[PDB]
Amino acid sequence: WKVVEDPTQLPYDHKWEFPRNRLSFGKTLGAGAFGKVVEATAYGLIKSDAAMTVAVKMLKPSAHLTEREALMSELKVLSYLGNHMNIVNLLGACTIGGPTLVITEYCCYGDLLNFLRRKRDELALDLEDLLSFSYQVAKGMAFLASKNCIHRDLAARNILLTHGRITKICDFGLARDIKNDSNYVVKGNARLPVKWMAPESIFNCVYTFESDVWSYGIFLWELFSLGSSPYPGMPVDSKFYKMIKEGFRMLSPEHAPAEMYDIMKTCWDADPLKRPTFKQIVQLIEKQISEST
Ligand SMILES: C[C@@H](Nc1cncc(-c2cnc3ccccn23)c1)c1ccc(N2CCCC2)nc1
Repeated sequence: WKVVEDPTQLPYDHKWEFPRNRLSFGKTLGAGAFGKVVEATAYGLIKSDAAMTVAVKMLKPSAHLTEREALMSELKVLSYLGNHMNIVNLLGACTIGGPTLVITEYCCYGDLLNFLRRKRDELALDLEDLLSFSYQVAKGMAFLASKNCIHRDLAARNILLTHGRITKICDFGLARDIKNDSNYVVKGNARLPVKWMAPESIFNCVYTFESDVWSYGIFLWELFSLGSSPYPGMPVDSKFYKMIKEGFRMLSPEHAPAEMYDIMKTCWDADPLKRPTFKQIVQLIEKQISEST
């Protein structure tokens, strides 16, 4: 991510310092080449001494100094952002006594992408459920933009679903295998989620709040498609780069309401400045949520 007008400039509040000995590691939730997320049990974290379930992000012994300092920066940013209902909230850290361990909220229903594909043909997902995730993810992204922060990888895979059908925006990062995930394309220097990126991001590497809105539009698409891959069954080749720059967008999903598709259209505008802000999107989804009463 970015902290636009530095992650190392951010300070570390030692109020998050939690001891390694009060964590009990369990089922590995996510795993990448240098890091992974583990579902651990933190004895005495919120209450005085009451056990709770957390997701501890950590690295494998194969991660070196840049990868380790990337994790300390991840931690500093989360500490800064603080709390929001619709983000995977930082619960504490272990920085002293060993390697970096970033202890965060655990979302029991895993990611939204796999949840949607499971729900695609334990409770049925209706239109009100999908509209809720639109509003919730929009609110969380509006809060990220509010704290002058930019995700750079907003997708249904990087959105988790917890109890009470609450979507929380997260980032696996080093904790996901970009090698085998075919949604990440090689670009001669690194692997990027091309299908979810804006033109300035693809052709200029300009990662601004505005580009995070095109990515949000791509999320709206897979959300309303109940899991479908953006530009499905399609290879991410040079032929792909032409029609996108031309102005070719995705067709409306079989379940997407009319107002929602208009939102994907303005998000998918060629001009990054003529795109809705995350705060304005909240008001539009609020409108459609009241219209349904
Ligand atoms: C530190 C990191 N922890 C994390 C990352 N990804 C997913 C989970 C996770 C929680 N529960 C489950 C269950 C199943 C699978 C995964 N998980 C936890 C993190 C990284 C960025 C982050 N944010 C918040 C502002 C934008 C990015 N929040 C948190």
